Amino acid sequence: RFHSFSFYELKNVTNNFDERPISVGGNKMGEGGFGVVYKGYVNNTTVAVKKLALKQQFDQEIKVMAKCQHENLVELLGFSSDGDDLCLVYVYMPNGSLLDRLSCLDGTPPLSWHMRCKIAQGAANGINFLHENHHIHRDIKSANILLDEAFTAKISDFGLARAVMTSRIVGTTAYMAPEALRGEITPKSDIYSFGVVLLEIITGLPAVDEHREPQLLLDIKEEIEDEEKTIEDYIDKKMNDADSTSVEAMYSVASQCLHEKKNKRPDIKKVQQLLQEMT
Ligand SMILES: CN(C)[C@H]1CC[C@H](Nc2ncnc3[nH]cc(C4CCOCC4)c23)CC1
Repeated sequence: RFHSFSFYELKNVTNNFDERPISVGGNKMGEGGFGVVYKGYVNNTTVAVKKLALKQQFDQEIKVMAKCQHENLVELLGFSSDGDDLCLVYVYMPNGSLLDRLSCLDGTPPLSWHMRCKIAQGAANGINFLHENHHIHRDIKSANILLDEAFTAKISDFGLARAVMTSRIVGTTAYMAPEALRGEITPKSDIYSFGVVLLEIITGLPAVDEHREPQLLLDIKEEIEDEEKTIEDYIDKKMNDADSTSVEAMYSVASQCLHEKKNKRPDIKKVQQLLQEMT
C-alpha cells in the first residue's frame, strides 16, 4: 500500500537528519510534540520525513491514511520501522501550513481574500471526506492545514483520528469544543474547531496569544454578538481584496460552527454548502 523504507535510506536523503533549518542550508522544516520534520529528496522527488520522538500514533496515521485518500488530505508515501526510530514519509507541501502563511512566516506575502476563500472551501471538502468515511480528526487547526504548489488545502496529522467518551483528553485547547475539553469524542467537535480556523482566516490572528486581549480568538464572537465590536474591526488589514458581503458570509458560517451546544452546530455538508454559496 505504502513504500517500506529502511532507516538508512531516510538517513541519507535528509543529509543524515540535518537538524539545522532550511534557511541555514539544513534539512529541518520544524518540530511538533511527537517528532521533527525534515525535507528529503528521493529520486528527484521532494518529500517530508517525520522522525518520531508514539507507536499507536504511527499505526493510527498509517491506518487512517490507507483508508482515506482525497484531494484535500495530505498523502502518505511510506514509512520506516526497521530501526529503533519510526519515520513517516509524506508528499511535500511547498507552501507549508495555513498558520505560517497567515502569520507571513519567513517573508511570505499575505494571502489574498480570494486565496483564503479557496483554502476554507478545500479544508471543508477534506473534513467532509473524513466524516463520510466515519473518521473524527480530533485536532483540526491551521497548523494541521497544509498548502501544496497551487495553495490547495490539505488536512494533515491523523495520529489522534478516531473511527463516545475518553479518559485521555487530547487536542489543542484554543481550538477545542467545550465537550471535547470534557472528554467527548464527536464529529461535531471538528465543526467547532473548523469555526476557529475560519476566524483565523478572516482576522489573520492566531487562535491563542498570551500577550493579547482577549487571549482566545473564539471570544471575539462574544464581543461581536454583545455589539462591543463588529467583524469589520477584526478583518485582517494585510488584505486589499476583502469585500464586506463574503467576509460576513464566512463569519456567519464560523458563528454557526462555534455554537456551544453541539447539536445546534451545522454538519460538515451544510458548512461545505454555505462556503460554496459565499463565492
Ligand atoms: C512549523 N512550520 C514551519 C512547519 C512544520 C513542518 C510542516 N510539515 C509539512 N511541510 C511540508 N510538507 C509536508 N508534508 C507533510 C507534512 C506534515 C504531515 C504531518 O506530520 C508532520 C509533517 C509536511 C509544515 C509547517
